[PDB]
Amino acid sequence: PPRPLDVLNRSLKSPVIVRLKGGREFRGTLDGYDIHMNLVLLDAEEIQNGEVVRKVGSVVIRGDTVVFVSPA
Amino acid sequence: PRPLDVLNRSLKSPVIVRLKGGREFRGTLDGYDIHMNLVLLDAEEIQNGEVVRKVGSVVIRGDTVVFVSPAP
Amino acid sequence: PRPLDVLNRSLKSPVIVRLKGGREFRGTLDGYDIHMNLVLLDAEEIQNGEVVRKVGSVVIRGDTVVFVSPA
Amino acid sequence: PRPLDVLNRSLKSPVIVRLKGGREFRGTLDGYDIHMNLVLLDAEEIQNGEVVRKVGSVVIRGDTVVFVSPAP
Amino acid sequence: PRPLDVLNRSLKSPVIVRLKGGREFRGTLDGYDIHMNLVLLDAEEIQNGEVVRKVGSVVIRGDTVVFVSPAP
Amino acid sequence: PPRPLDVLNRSLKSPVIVRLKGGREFRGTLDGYDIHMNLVLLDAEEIQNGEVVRKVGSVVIRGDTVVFVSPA
Amino acid sequence: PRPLDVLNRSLKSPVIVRLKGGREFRGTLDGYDIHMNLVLLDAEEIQNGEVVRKVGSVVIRGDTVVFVSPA
Repeated sequence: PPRPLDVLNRSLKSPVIVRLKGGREFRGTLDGYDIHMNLVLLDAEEIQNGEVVRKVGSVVIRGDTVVFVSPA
Repeated sequence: PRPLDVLNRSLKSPVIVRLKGGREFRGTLDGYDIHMNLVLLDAEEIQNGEVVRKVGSVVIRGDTVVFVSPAP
Repeated sequence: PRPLDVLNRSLKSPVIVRLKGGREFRGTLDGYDIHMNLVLLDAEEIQNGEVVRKVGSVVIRGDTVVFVSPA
Repeated sequence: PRPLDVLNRSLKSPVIVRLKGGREFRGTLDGYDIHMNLVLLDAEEIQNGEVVRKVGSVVIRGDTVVFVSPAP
Repeated sequence: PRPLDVLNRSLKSPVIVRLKGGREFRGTLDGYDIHMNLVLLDAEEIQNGEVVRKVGSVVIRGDTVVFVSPAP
Repeated sequence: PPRPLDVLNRSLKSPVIVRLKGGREFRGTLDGYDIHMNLVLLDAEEIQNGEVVRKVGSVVIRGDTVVFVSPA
Repeated sequence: PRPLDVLNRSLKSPVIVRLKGGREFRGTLDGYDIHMNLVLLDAEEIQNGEVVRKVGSVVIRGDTVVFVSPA
């Protein structure tokens, strides 16, 4: 069964859209991840209900709030 | 009989994935693990019943899944 | 008697599965695991006491389950 | 004294099991485990007094359980 | 030192148990375990200054508990 | 890397402020804790919506409800 | 460069910490563990864009954190 985590691994260094719980979303470049699916994005923006609320050079996201991750 | 075995015979075949909140995904199943994290290819994100996006790859966190059903 | 054993007794028989939120599934119990994930053949999703979806089969994540009982 | 031991001596006895969302179940306690998943026989599903349905048996997920109490 | 130990100090003495949702249980602490499940005897369920239910004994799932304290 | 739990230890027998899920709060003296952050406070007080609601001699707080702990 | 590696690079540096429920903390990152529990120094609790508390030190349960960002 292909493993879901290997799909993040294949996405390293590329732009991705990350959907979090609560209508929050992140767009940035994936530079790291772990088992719990905690993520690290470089050059990213935080969207809150279709609206940009902040841009940061780096963010560490708790896997607990991740709904899905897909390469852009 | 085991549930994951069902996901197995659904590999490289169309499925419907309902998530918490009402969000839905229709795509080709490419992978899964024991926690039921999933990977879909050529999928359509569907909110409220309308195609809100079209991604060719998505990793979905198990915690968010309510159910997975093969395509009619 | 243990919970998982009462499930086994329900195989090949119709069951009602309530989920968090309030939705339900009516179908034939074809399988399950320790996590309480389940498989239903010829099932219907039910919201407010009315059918909203018919599926040849479904895998339901144990985590979303509230209860399972024979129909 | 152990909470699960109280459950043990209540086997085959009638009990009320309250779930989250104000839902309750009235039946005979037939089984349970560490996580507090329960098995009730000849149980009445109650919602604000009125009976939703009655079942020969029901498997209830520990997660949705608020409490259990006799009801002689 | 350890939280449960201070809970042991209360065996056979009345306590207050605040549940998730805002409800409370007042009763005699007869037992408990590591999951923090509780056993209360001759207890009352409380909702906004009023006793909404009486039970001769009740087993509460640790999961739904916010805190436990001796009588005020 | 300094460890959160050790900083928490340096606060034993000292007044702390504990924020719980849902705006609830506790102000009391830190007496114990475990790895999951289950806590024990002596001479504490509950606070809801900005107002005191009760005073307890001791209270055990479930870790999963805690948001943060800080010296008063 | 997993998650925890990024957090280490931020020790003794100021960070933004978003919590579930709207609350936000801003301060120097003094510590962390695998559970992602955090220790901040000279931090402000922010809610609705207004400082609602100034603390010399705060320990945050990892399960309550949404994300951590170097500021």
